[PDB]
Amino acid sequence: SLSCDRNGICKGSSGSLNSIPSGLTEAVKSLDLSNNRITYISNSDLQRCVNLQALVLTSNGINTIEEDSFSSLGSLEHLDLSYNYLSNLSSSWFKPLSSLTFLNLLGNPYKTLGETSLFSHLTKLQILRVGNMDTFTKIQRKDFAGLTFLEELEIDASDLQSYEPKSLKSIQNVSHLILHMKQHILLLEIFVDVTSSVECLELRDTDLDTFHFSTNSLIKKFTFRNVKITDESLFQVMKLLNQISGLLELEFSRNQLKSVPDGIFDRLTSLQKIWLHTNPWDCSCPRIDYLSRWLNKNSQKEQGSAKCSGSGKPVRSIICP
Ligand SMILES: *[C@@H]1O[C@H](CO)[C@@H](O)[C@H](O)[C@H]1NC(C)=O
Repeated sequence: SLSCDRNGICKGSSGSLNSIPSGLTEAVKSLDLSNNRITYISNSDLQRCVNLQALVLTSNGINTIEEDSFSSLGSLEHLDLSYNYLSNLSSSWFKPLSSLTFLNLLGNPYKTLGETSLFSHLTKLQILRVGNMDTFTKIQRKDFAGLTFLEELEIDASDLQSYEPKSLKSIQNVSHLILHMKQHILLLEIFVDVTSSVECLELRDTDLDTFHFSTNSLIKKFTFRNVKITDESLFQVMKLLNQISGLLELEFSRNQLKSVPDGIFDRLTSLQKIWLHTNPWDCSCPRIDYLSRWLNKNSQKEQGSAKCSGSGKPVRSIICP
């Protein structure tokens, strides 16, 4: 069914709706129909909701949205179409939504964002999430056109195969950029386009085997999550990090790290904080000597407490002769 409170906040509580409820009026201020069985949105469904501020359609089976389905939604600020079955995106959907501050299109099976810029006029957008884990393979220069200031941009480009240079270059500022990408071949391509516009960069799922590194970066924090790394690739990645003059925070937690090359952190003189926890550190002595000693010398940098595999003792508590 669909229950609305006195304030116009409506929710599709039970998962049984086969389509958007009929008869919605100008009184509806929020519509959350997540986890239902909607598969199609027609032009008339939301035609009277001129005061709708949030539309959440997460996890439905939507595969078709008629061209002008959102025409009357000029008051819309939050739109979530995440995890549906949209194989292609239409710029006409976003044309009437200039007030948007949050847009989530994550989890839909589209290969690219389309042949037409989708966000050219979303001048108030703060959070944008696009991509998917298995089908998204290309990023084009026309994507993101129009976007100048963003608080958070999340791109799941797990299967990214192509990246048109300067695609991300047009955005003047992005506070937090999260990039999911399995391969590293396009990493430096993307890096040069965002080094001067991103404050916090987060790289997820990347296989860094065989990665090699050979300006005025403004990145202040770099986070790695679920990346595949080794002493050799960590050294190459550090060559890149060593070049970021103002790098203040480095998050290396959750990357299945077992060790680090001796002296790996010696050139990060401007670093203020480092995260090394949630990693199965091999605290056998010869191997862990550098890291244990480094944590004690730079006693104020570690955030959280890195622990040893097996014993679970703090890495900094290990002393090798
Ligand atoms: C998406 O649009 C492209 C270009 O028209 C088309 O080739 C593709 O089949 C569409 N995806 C599907 C199957 O919905």
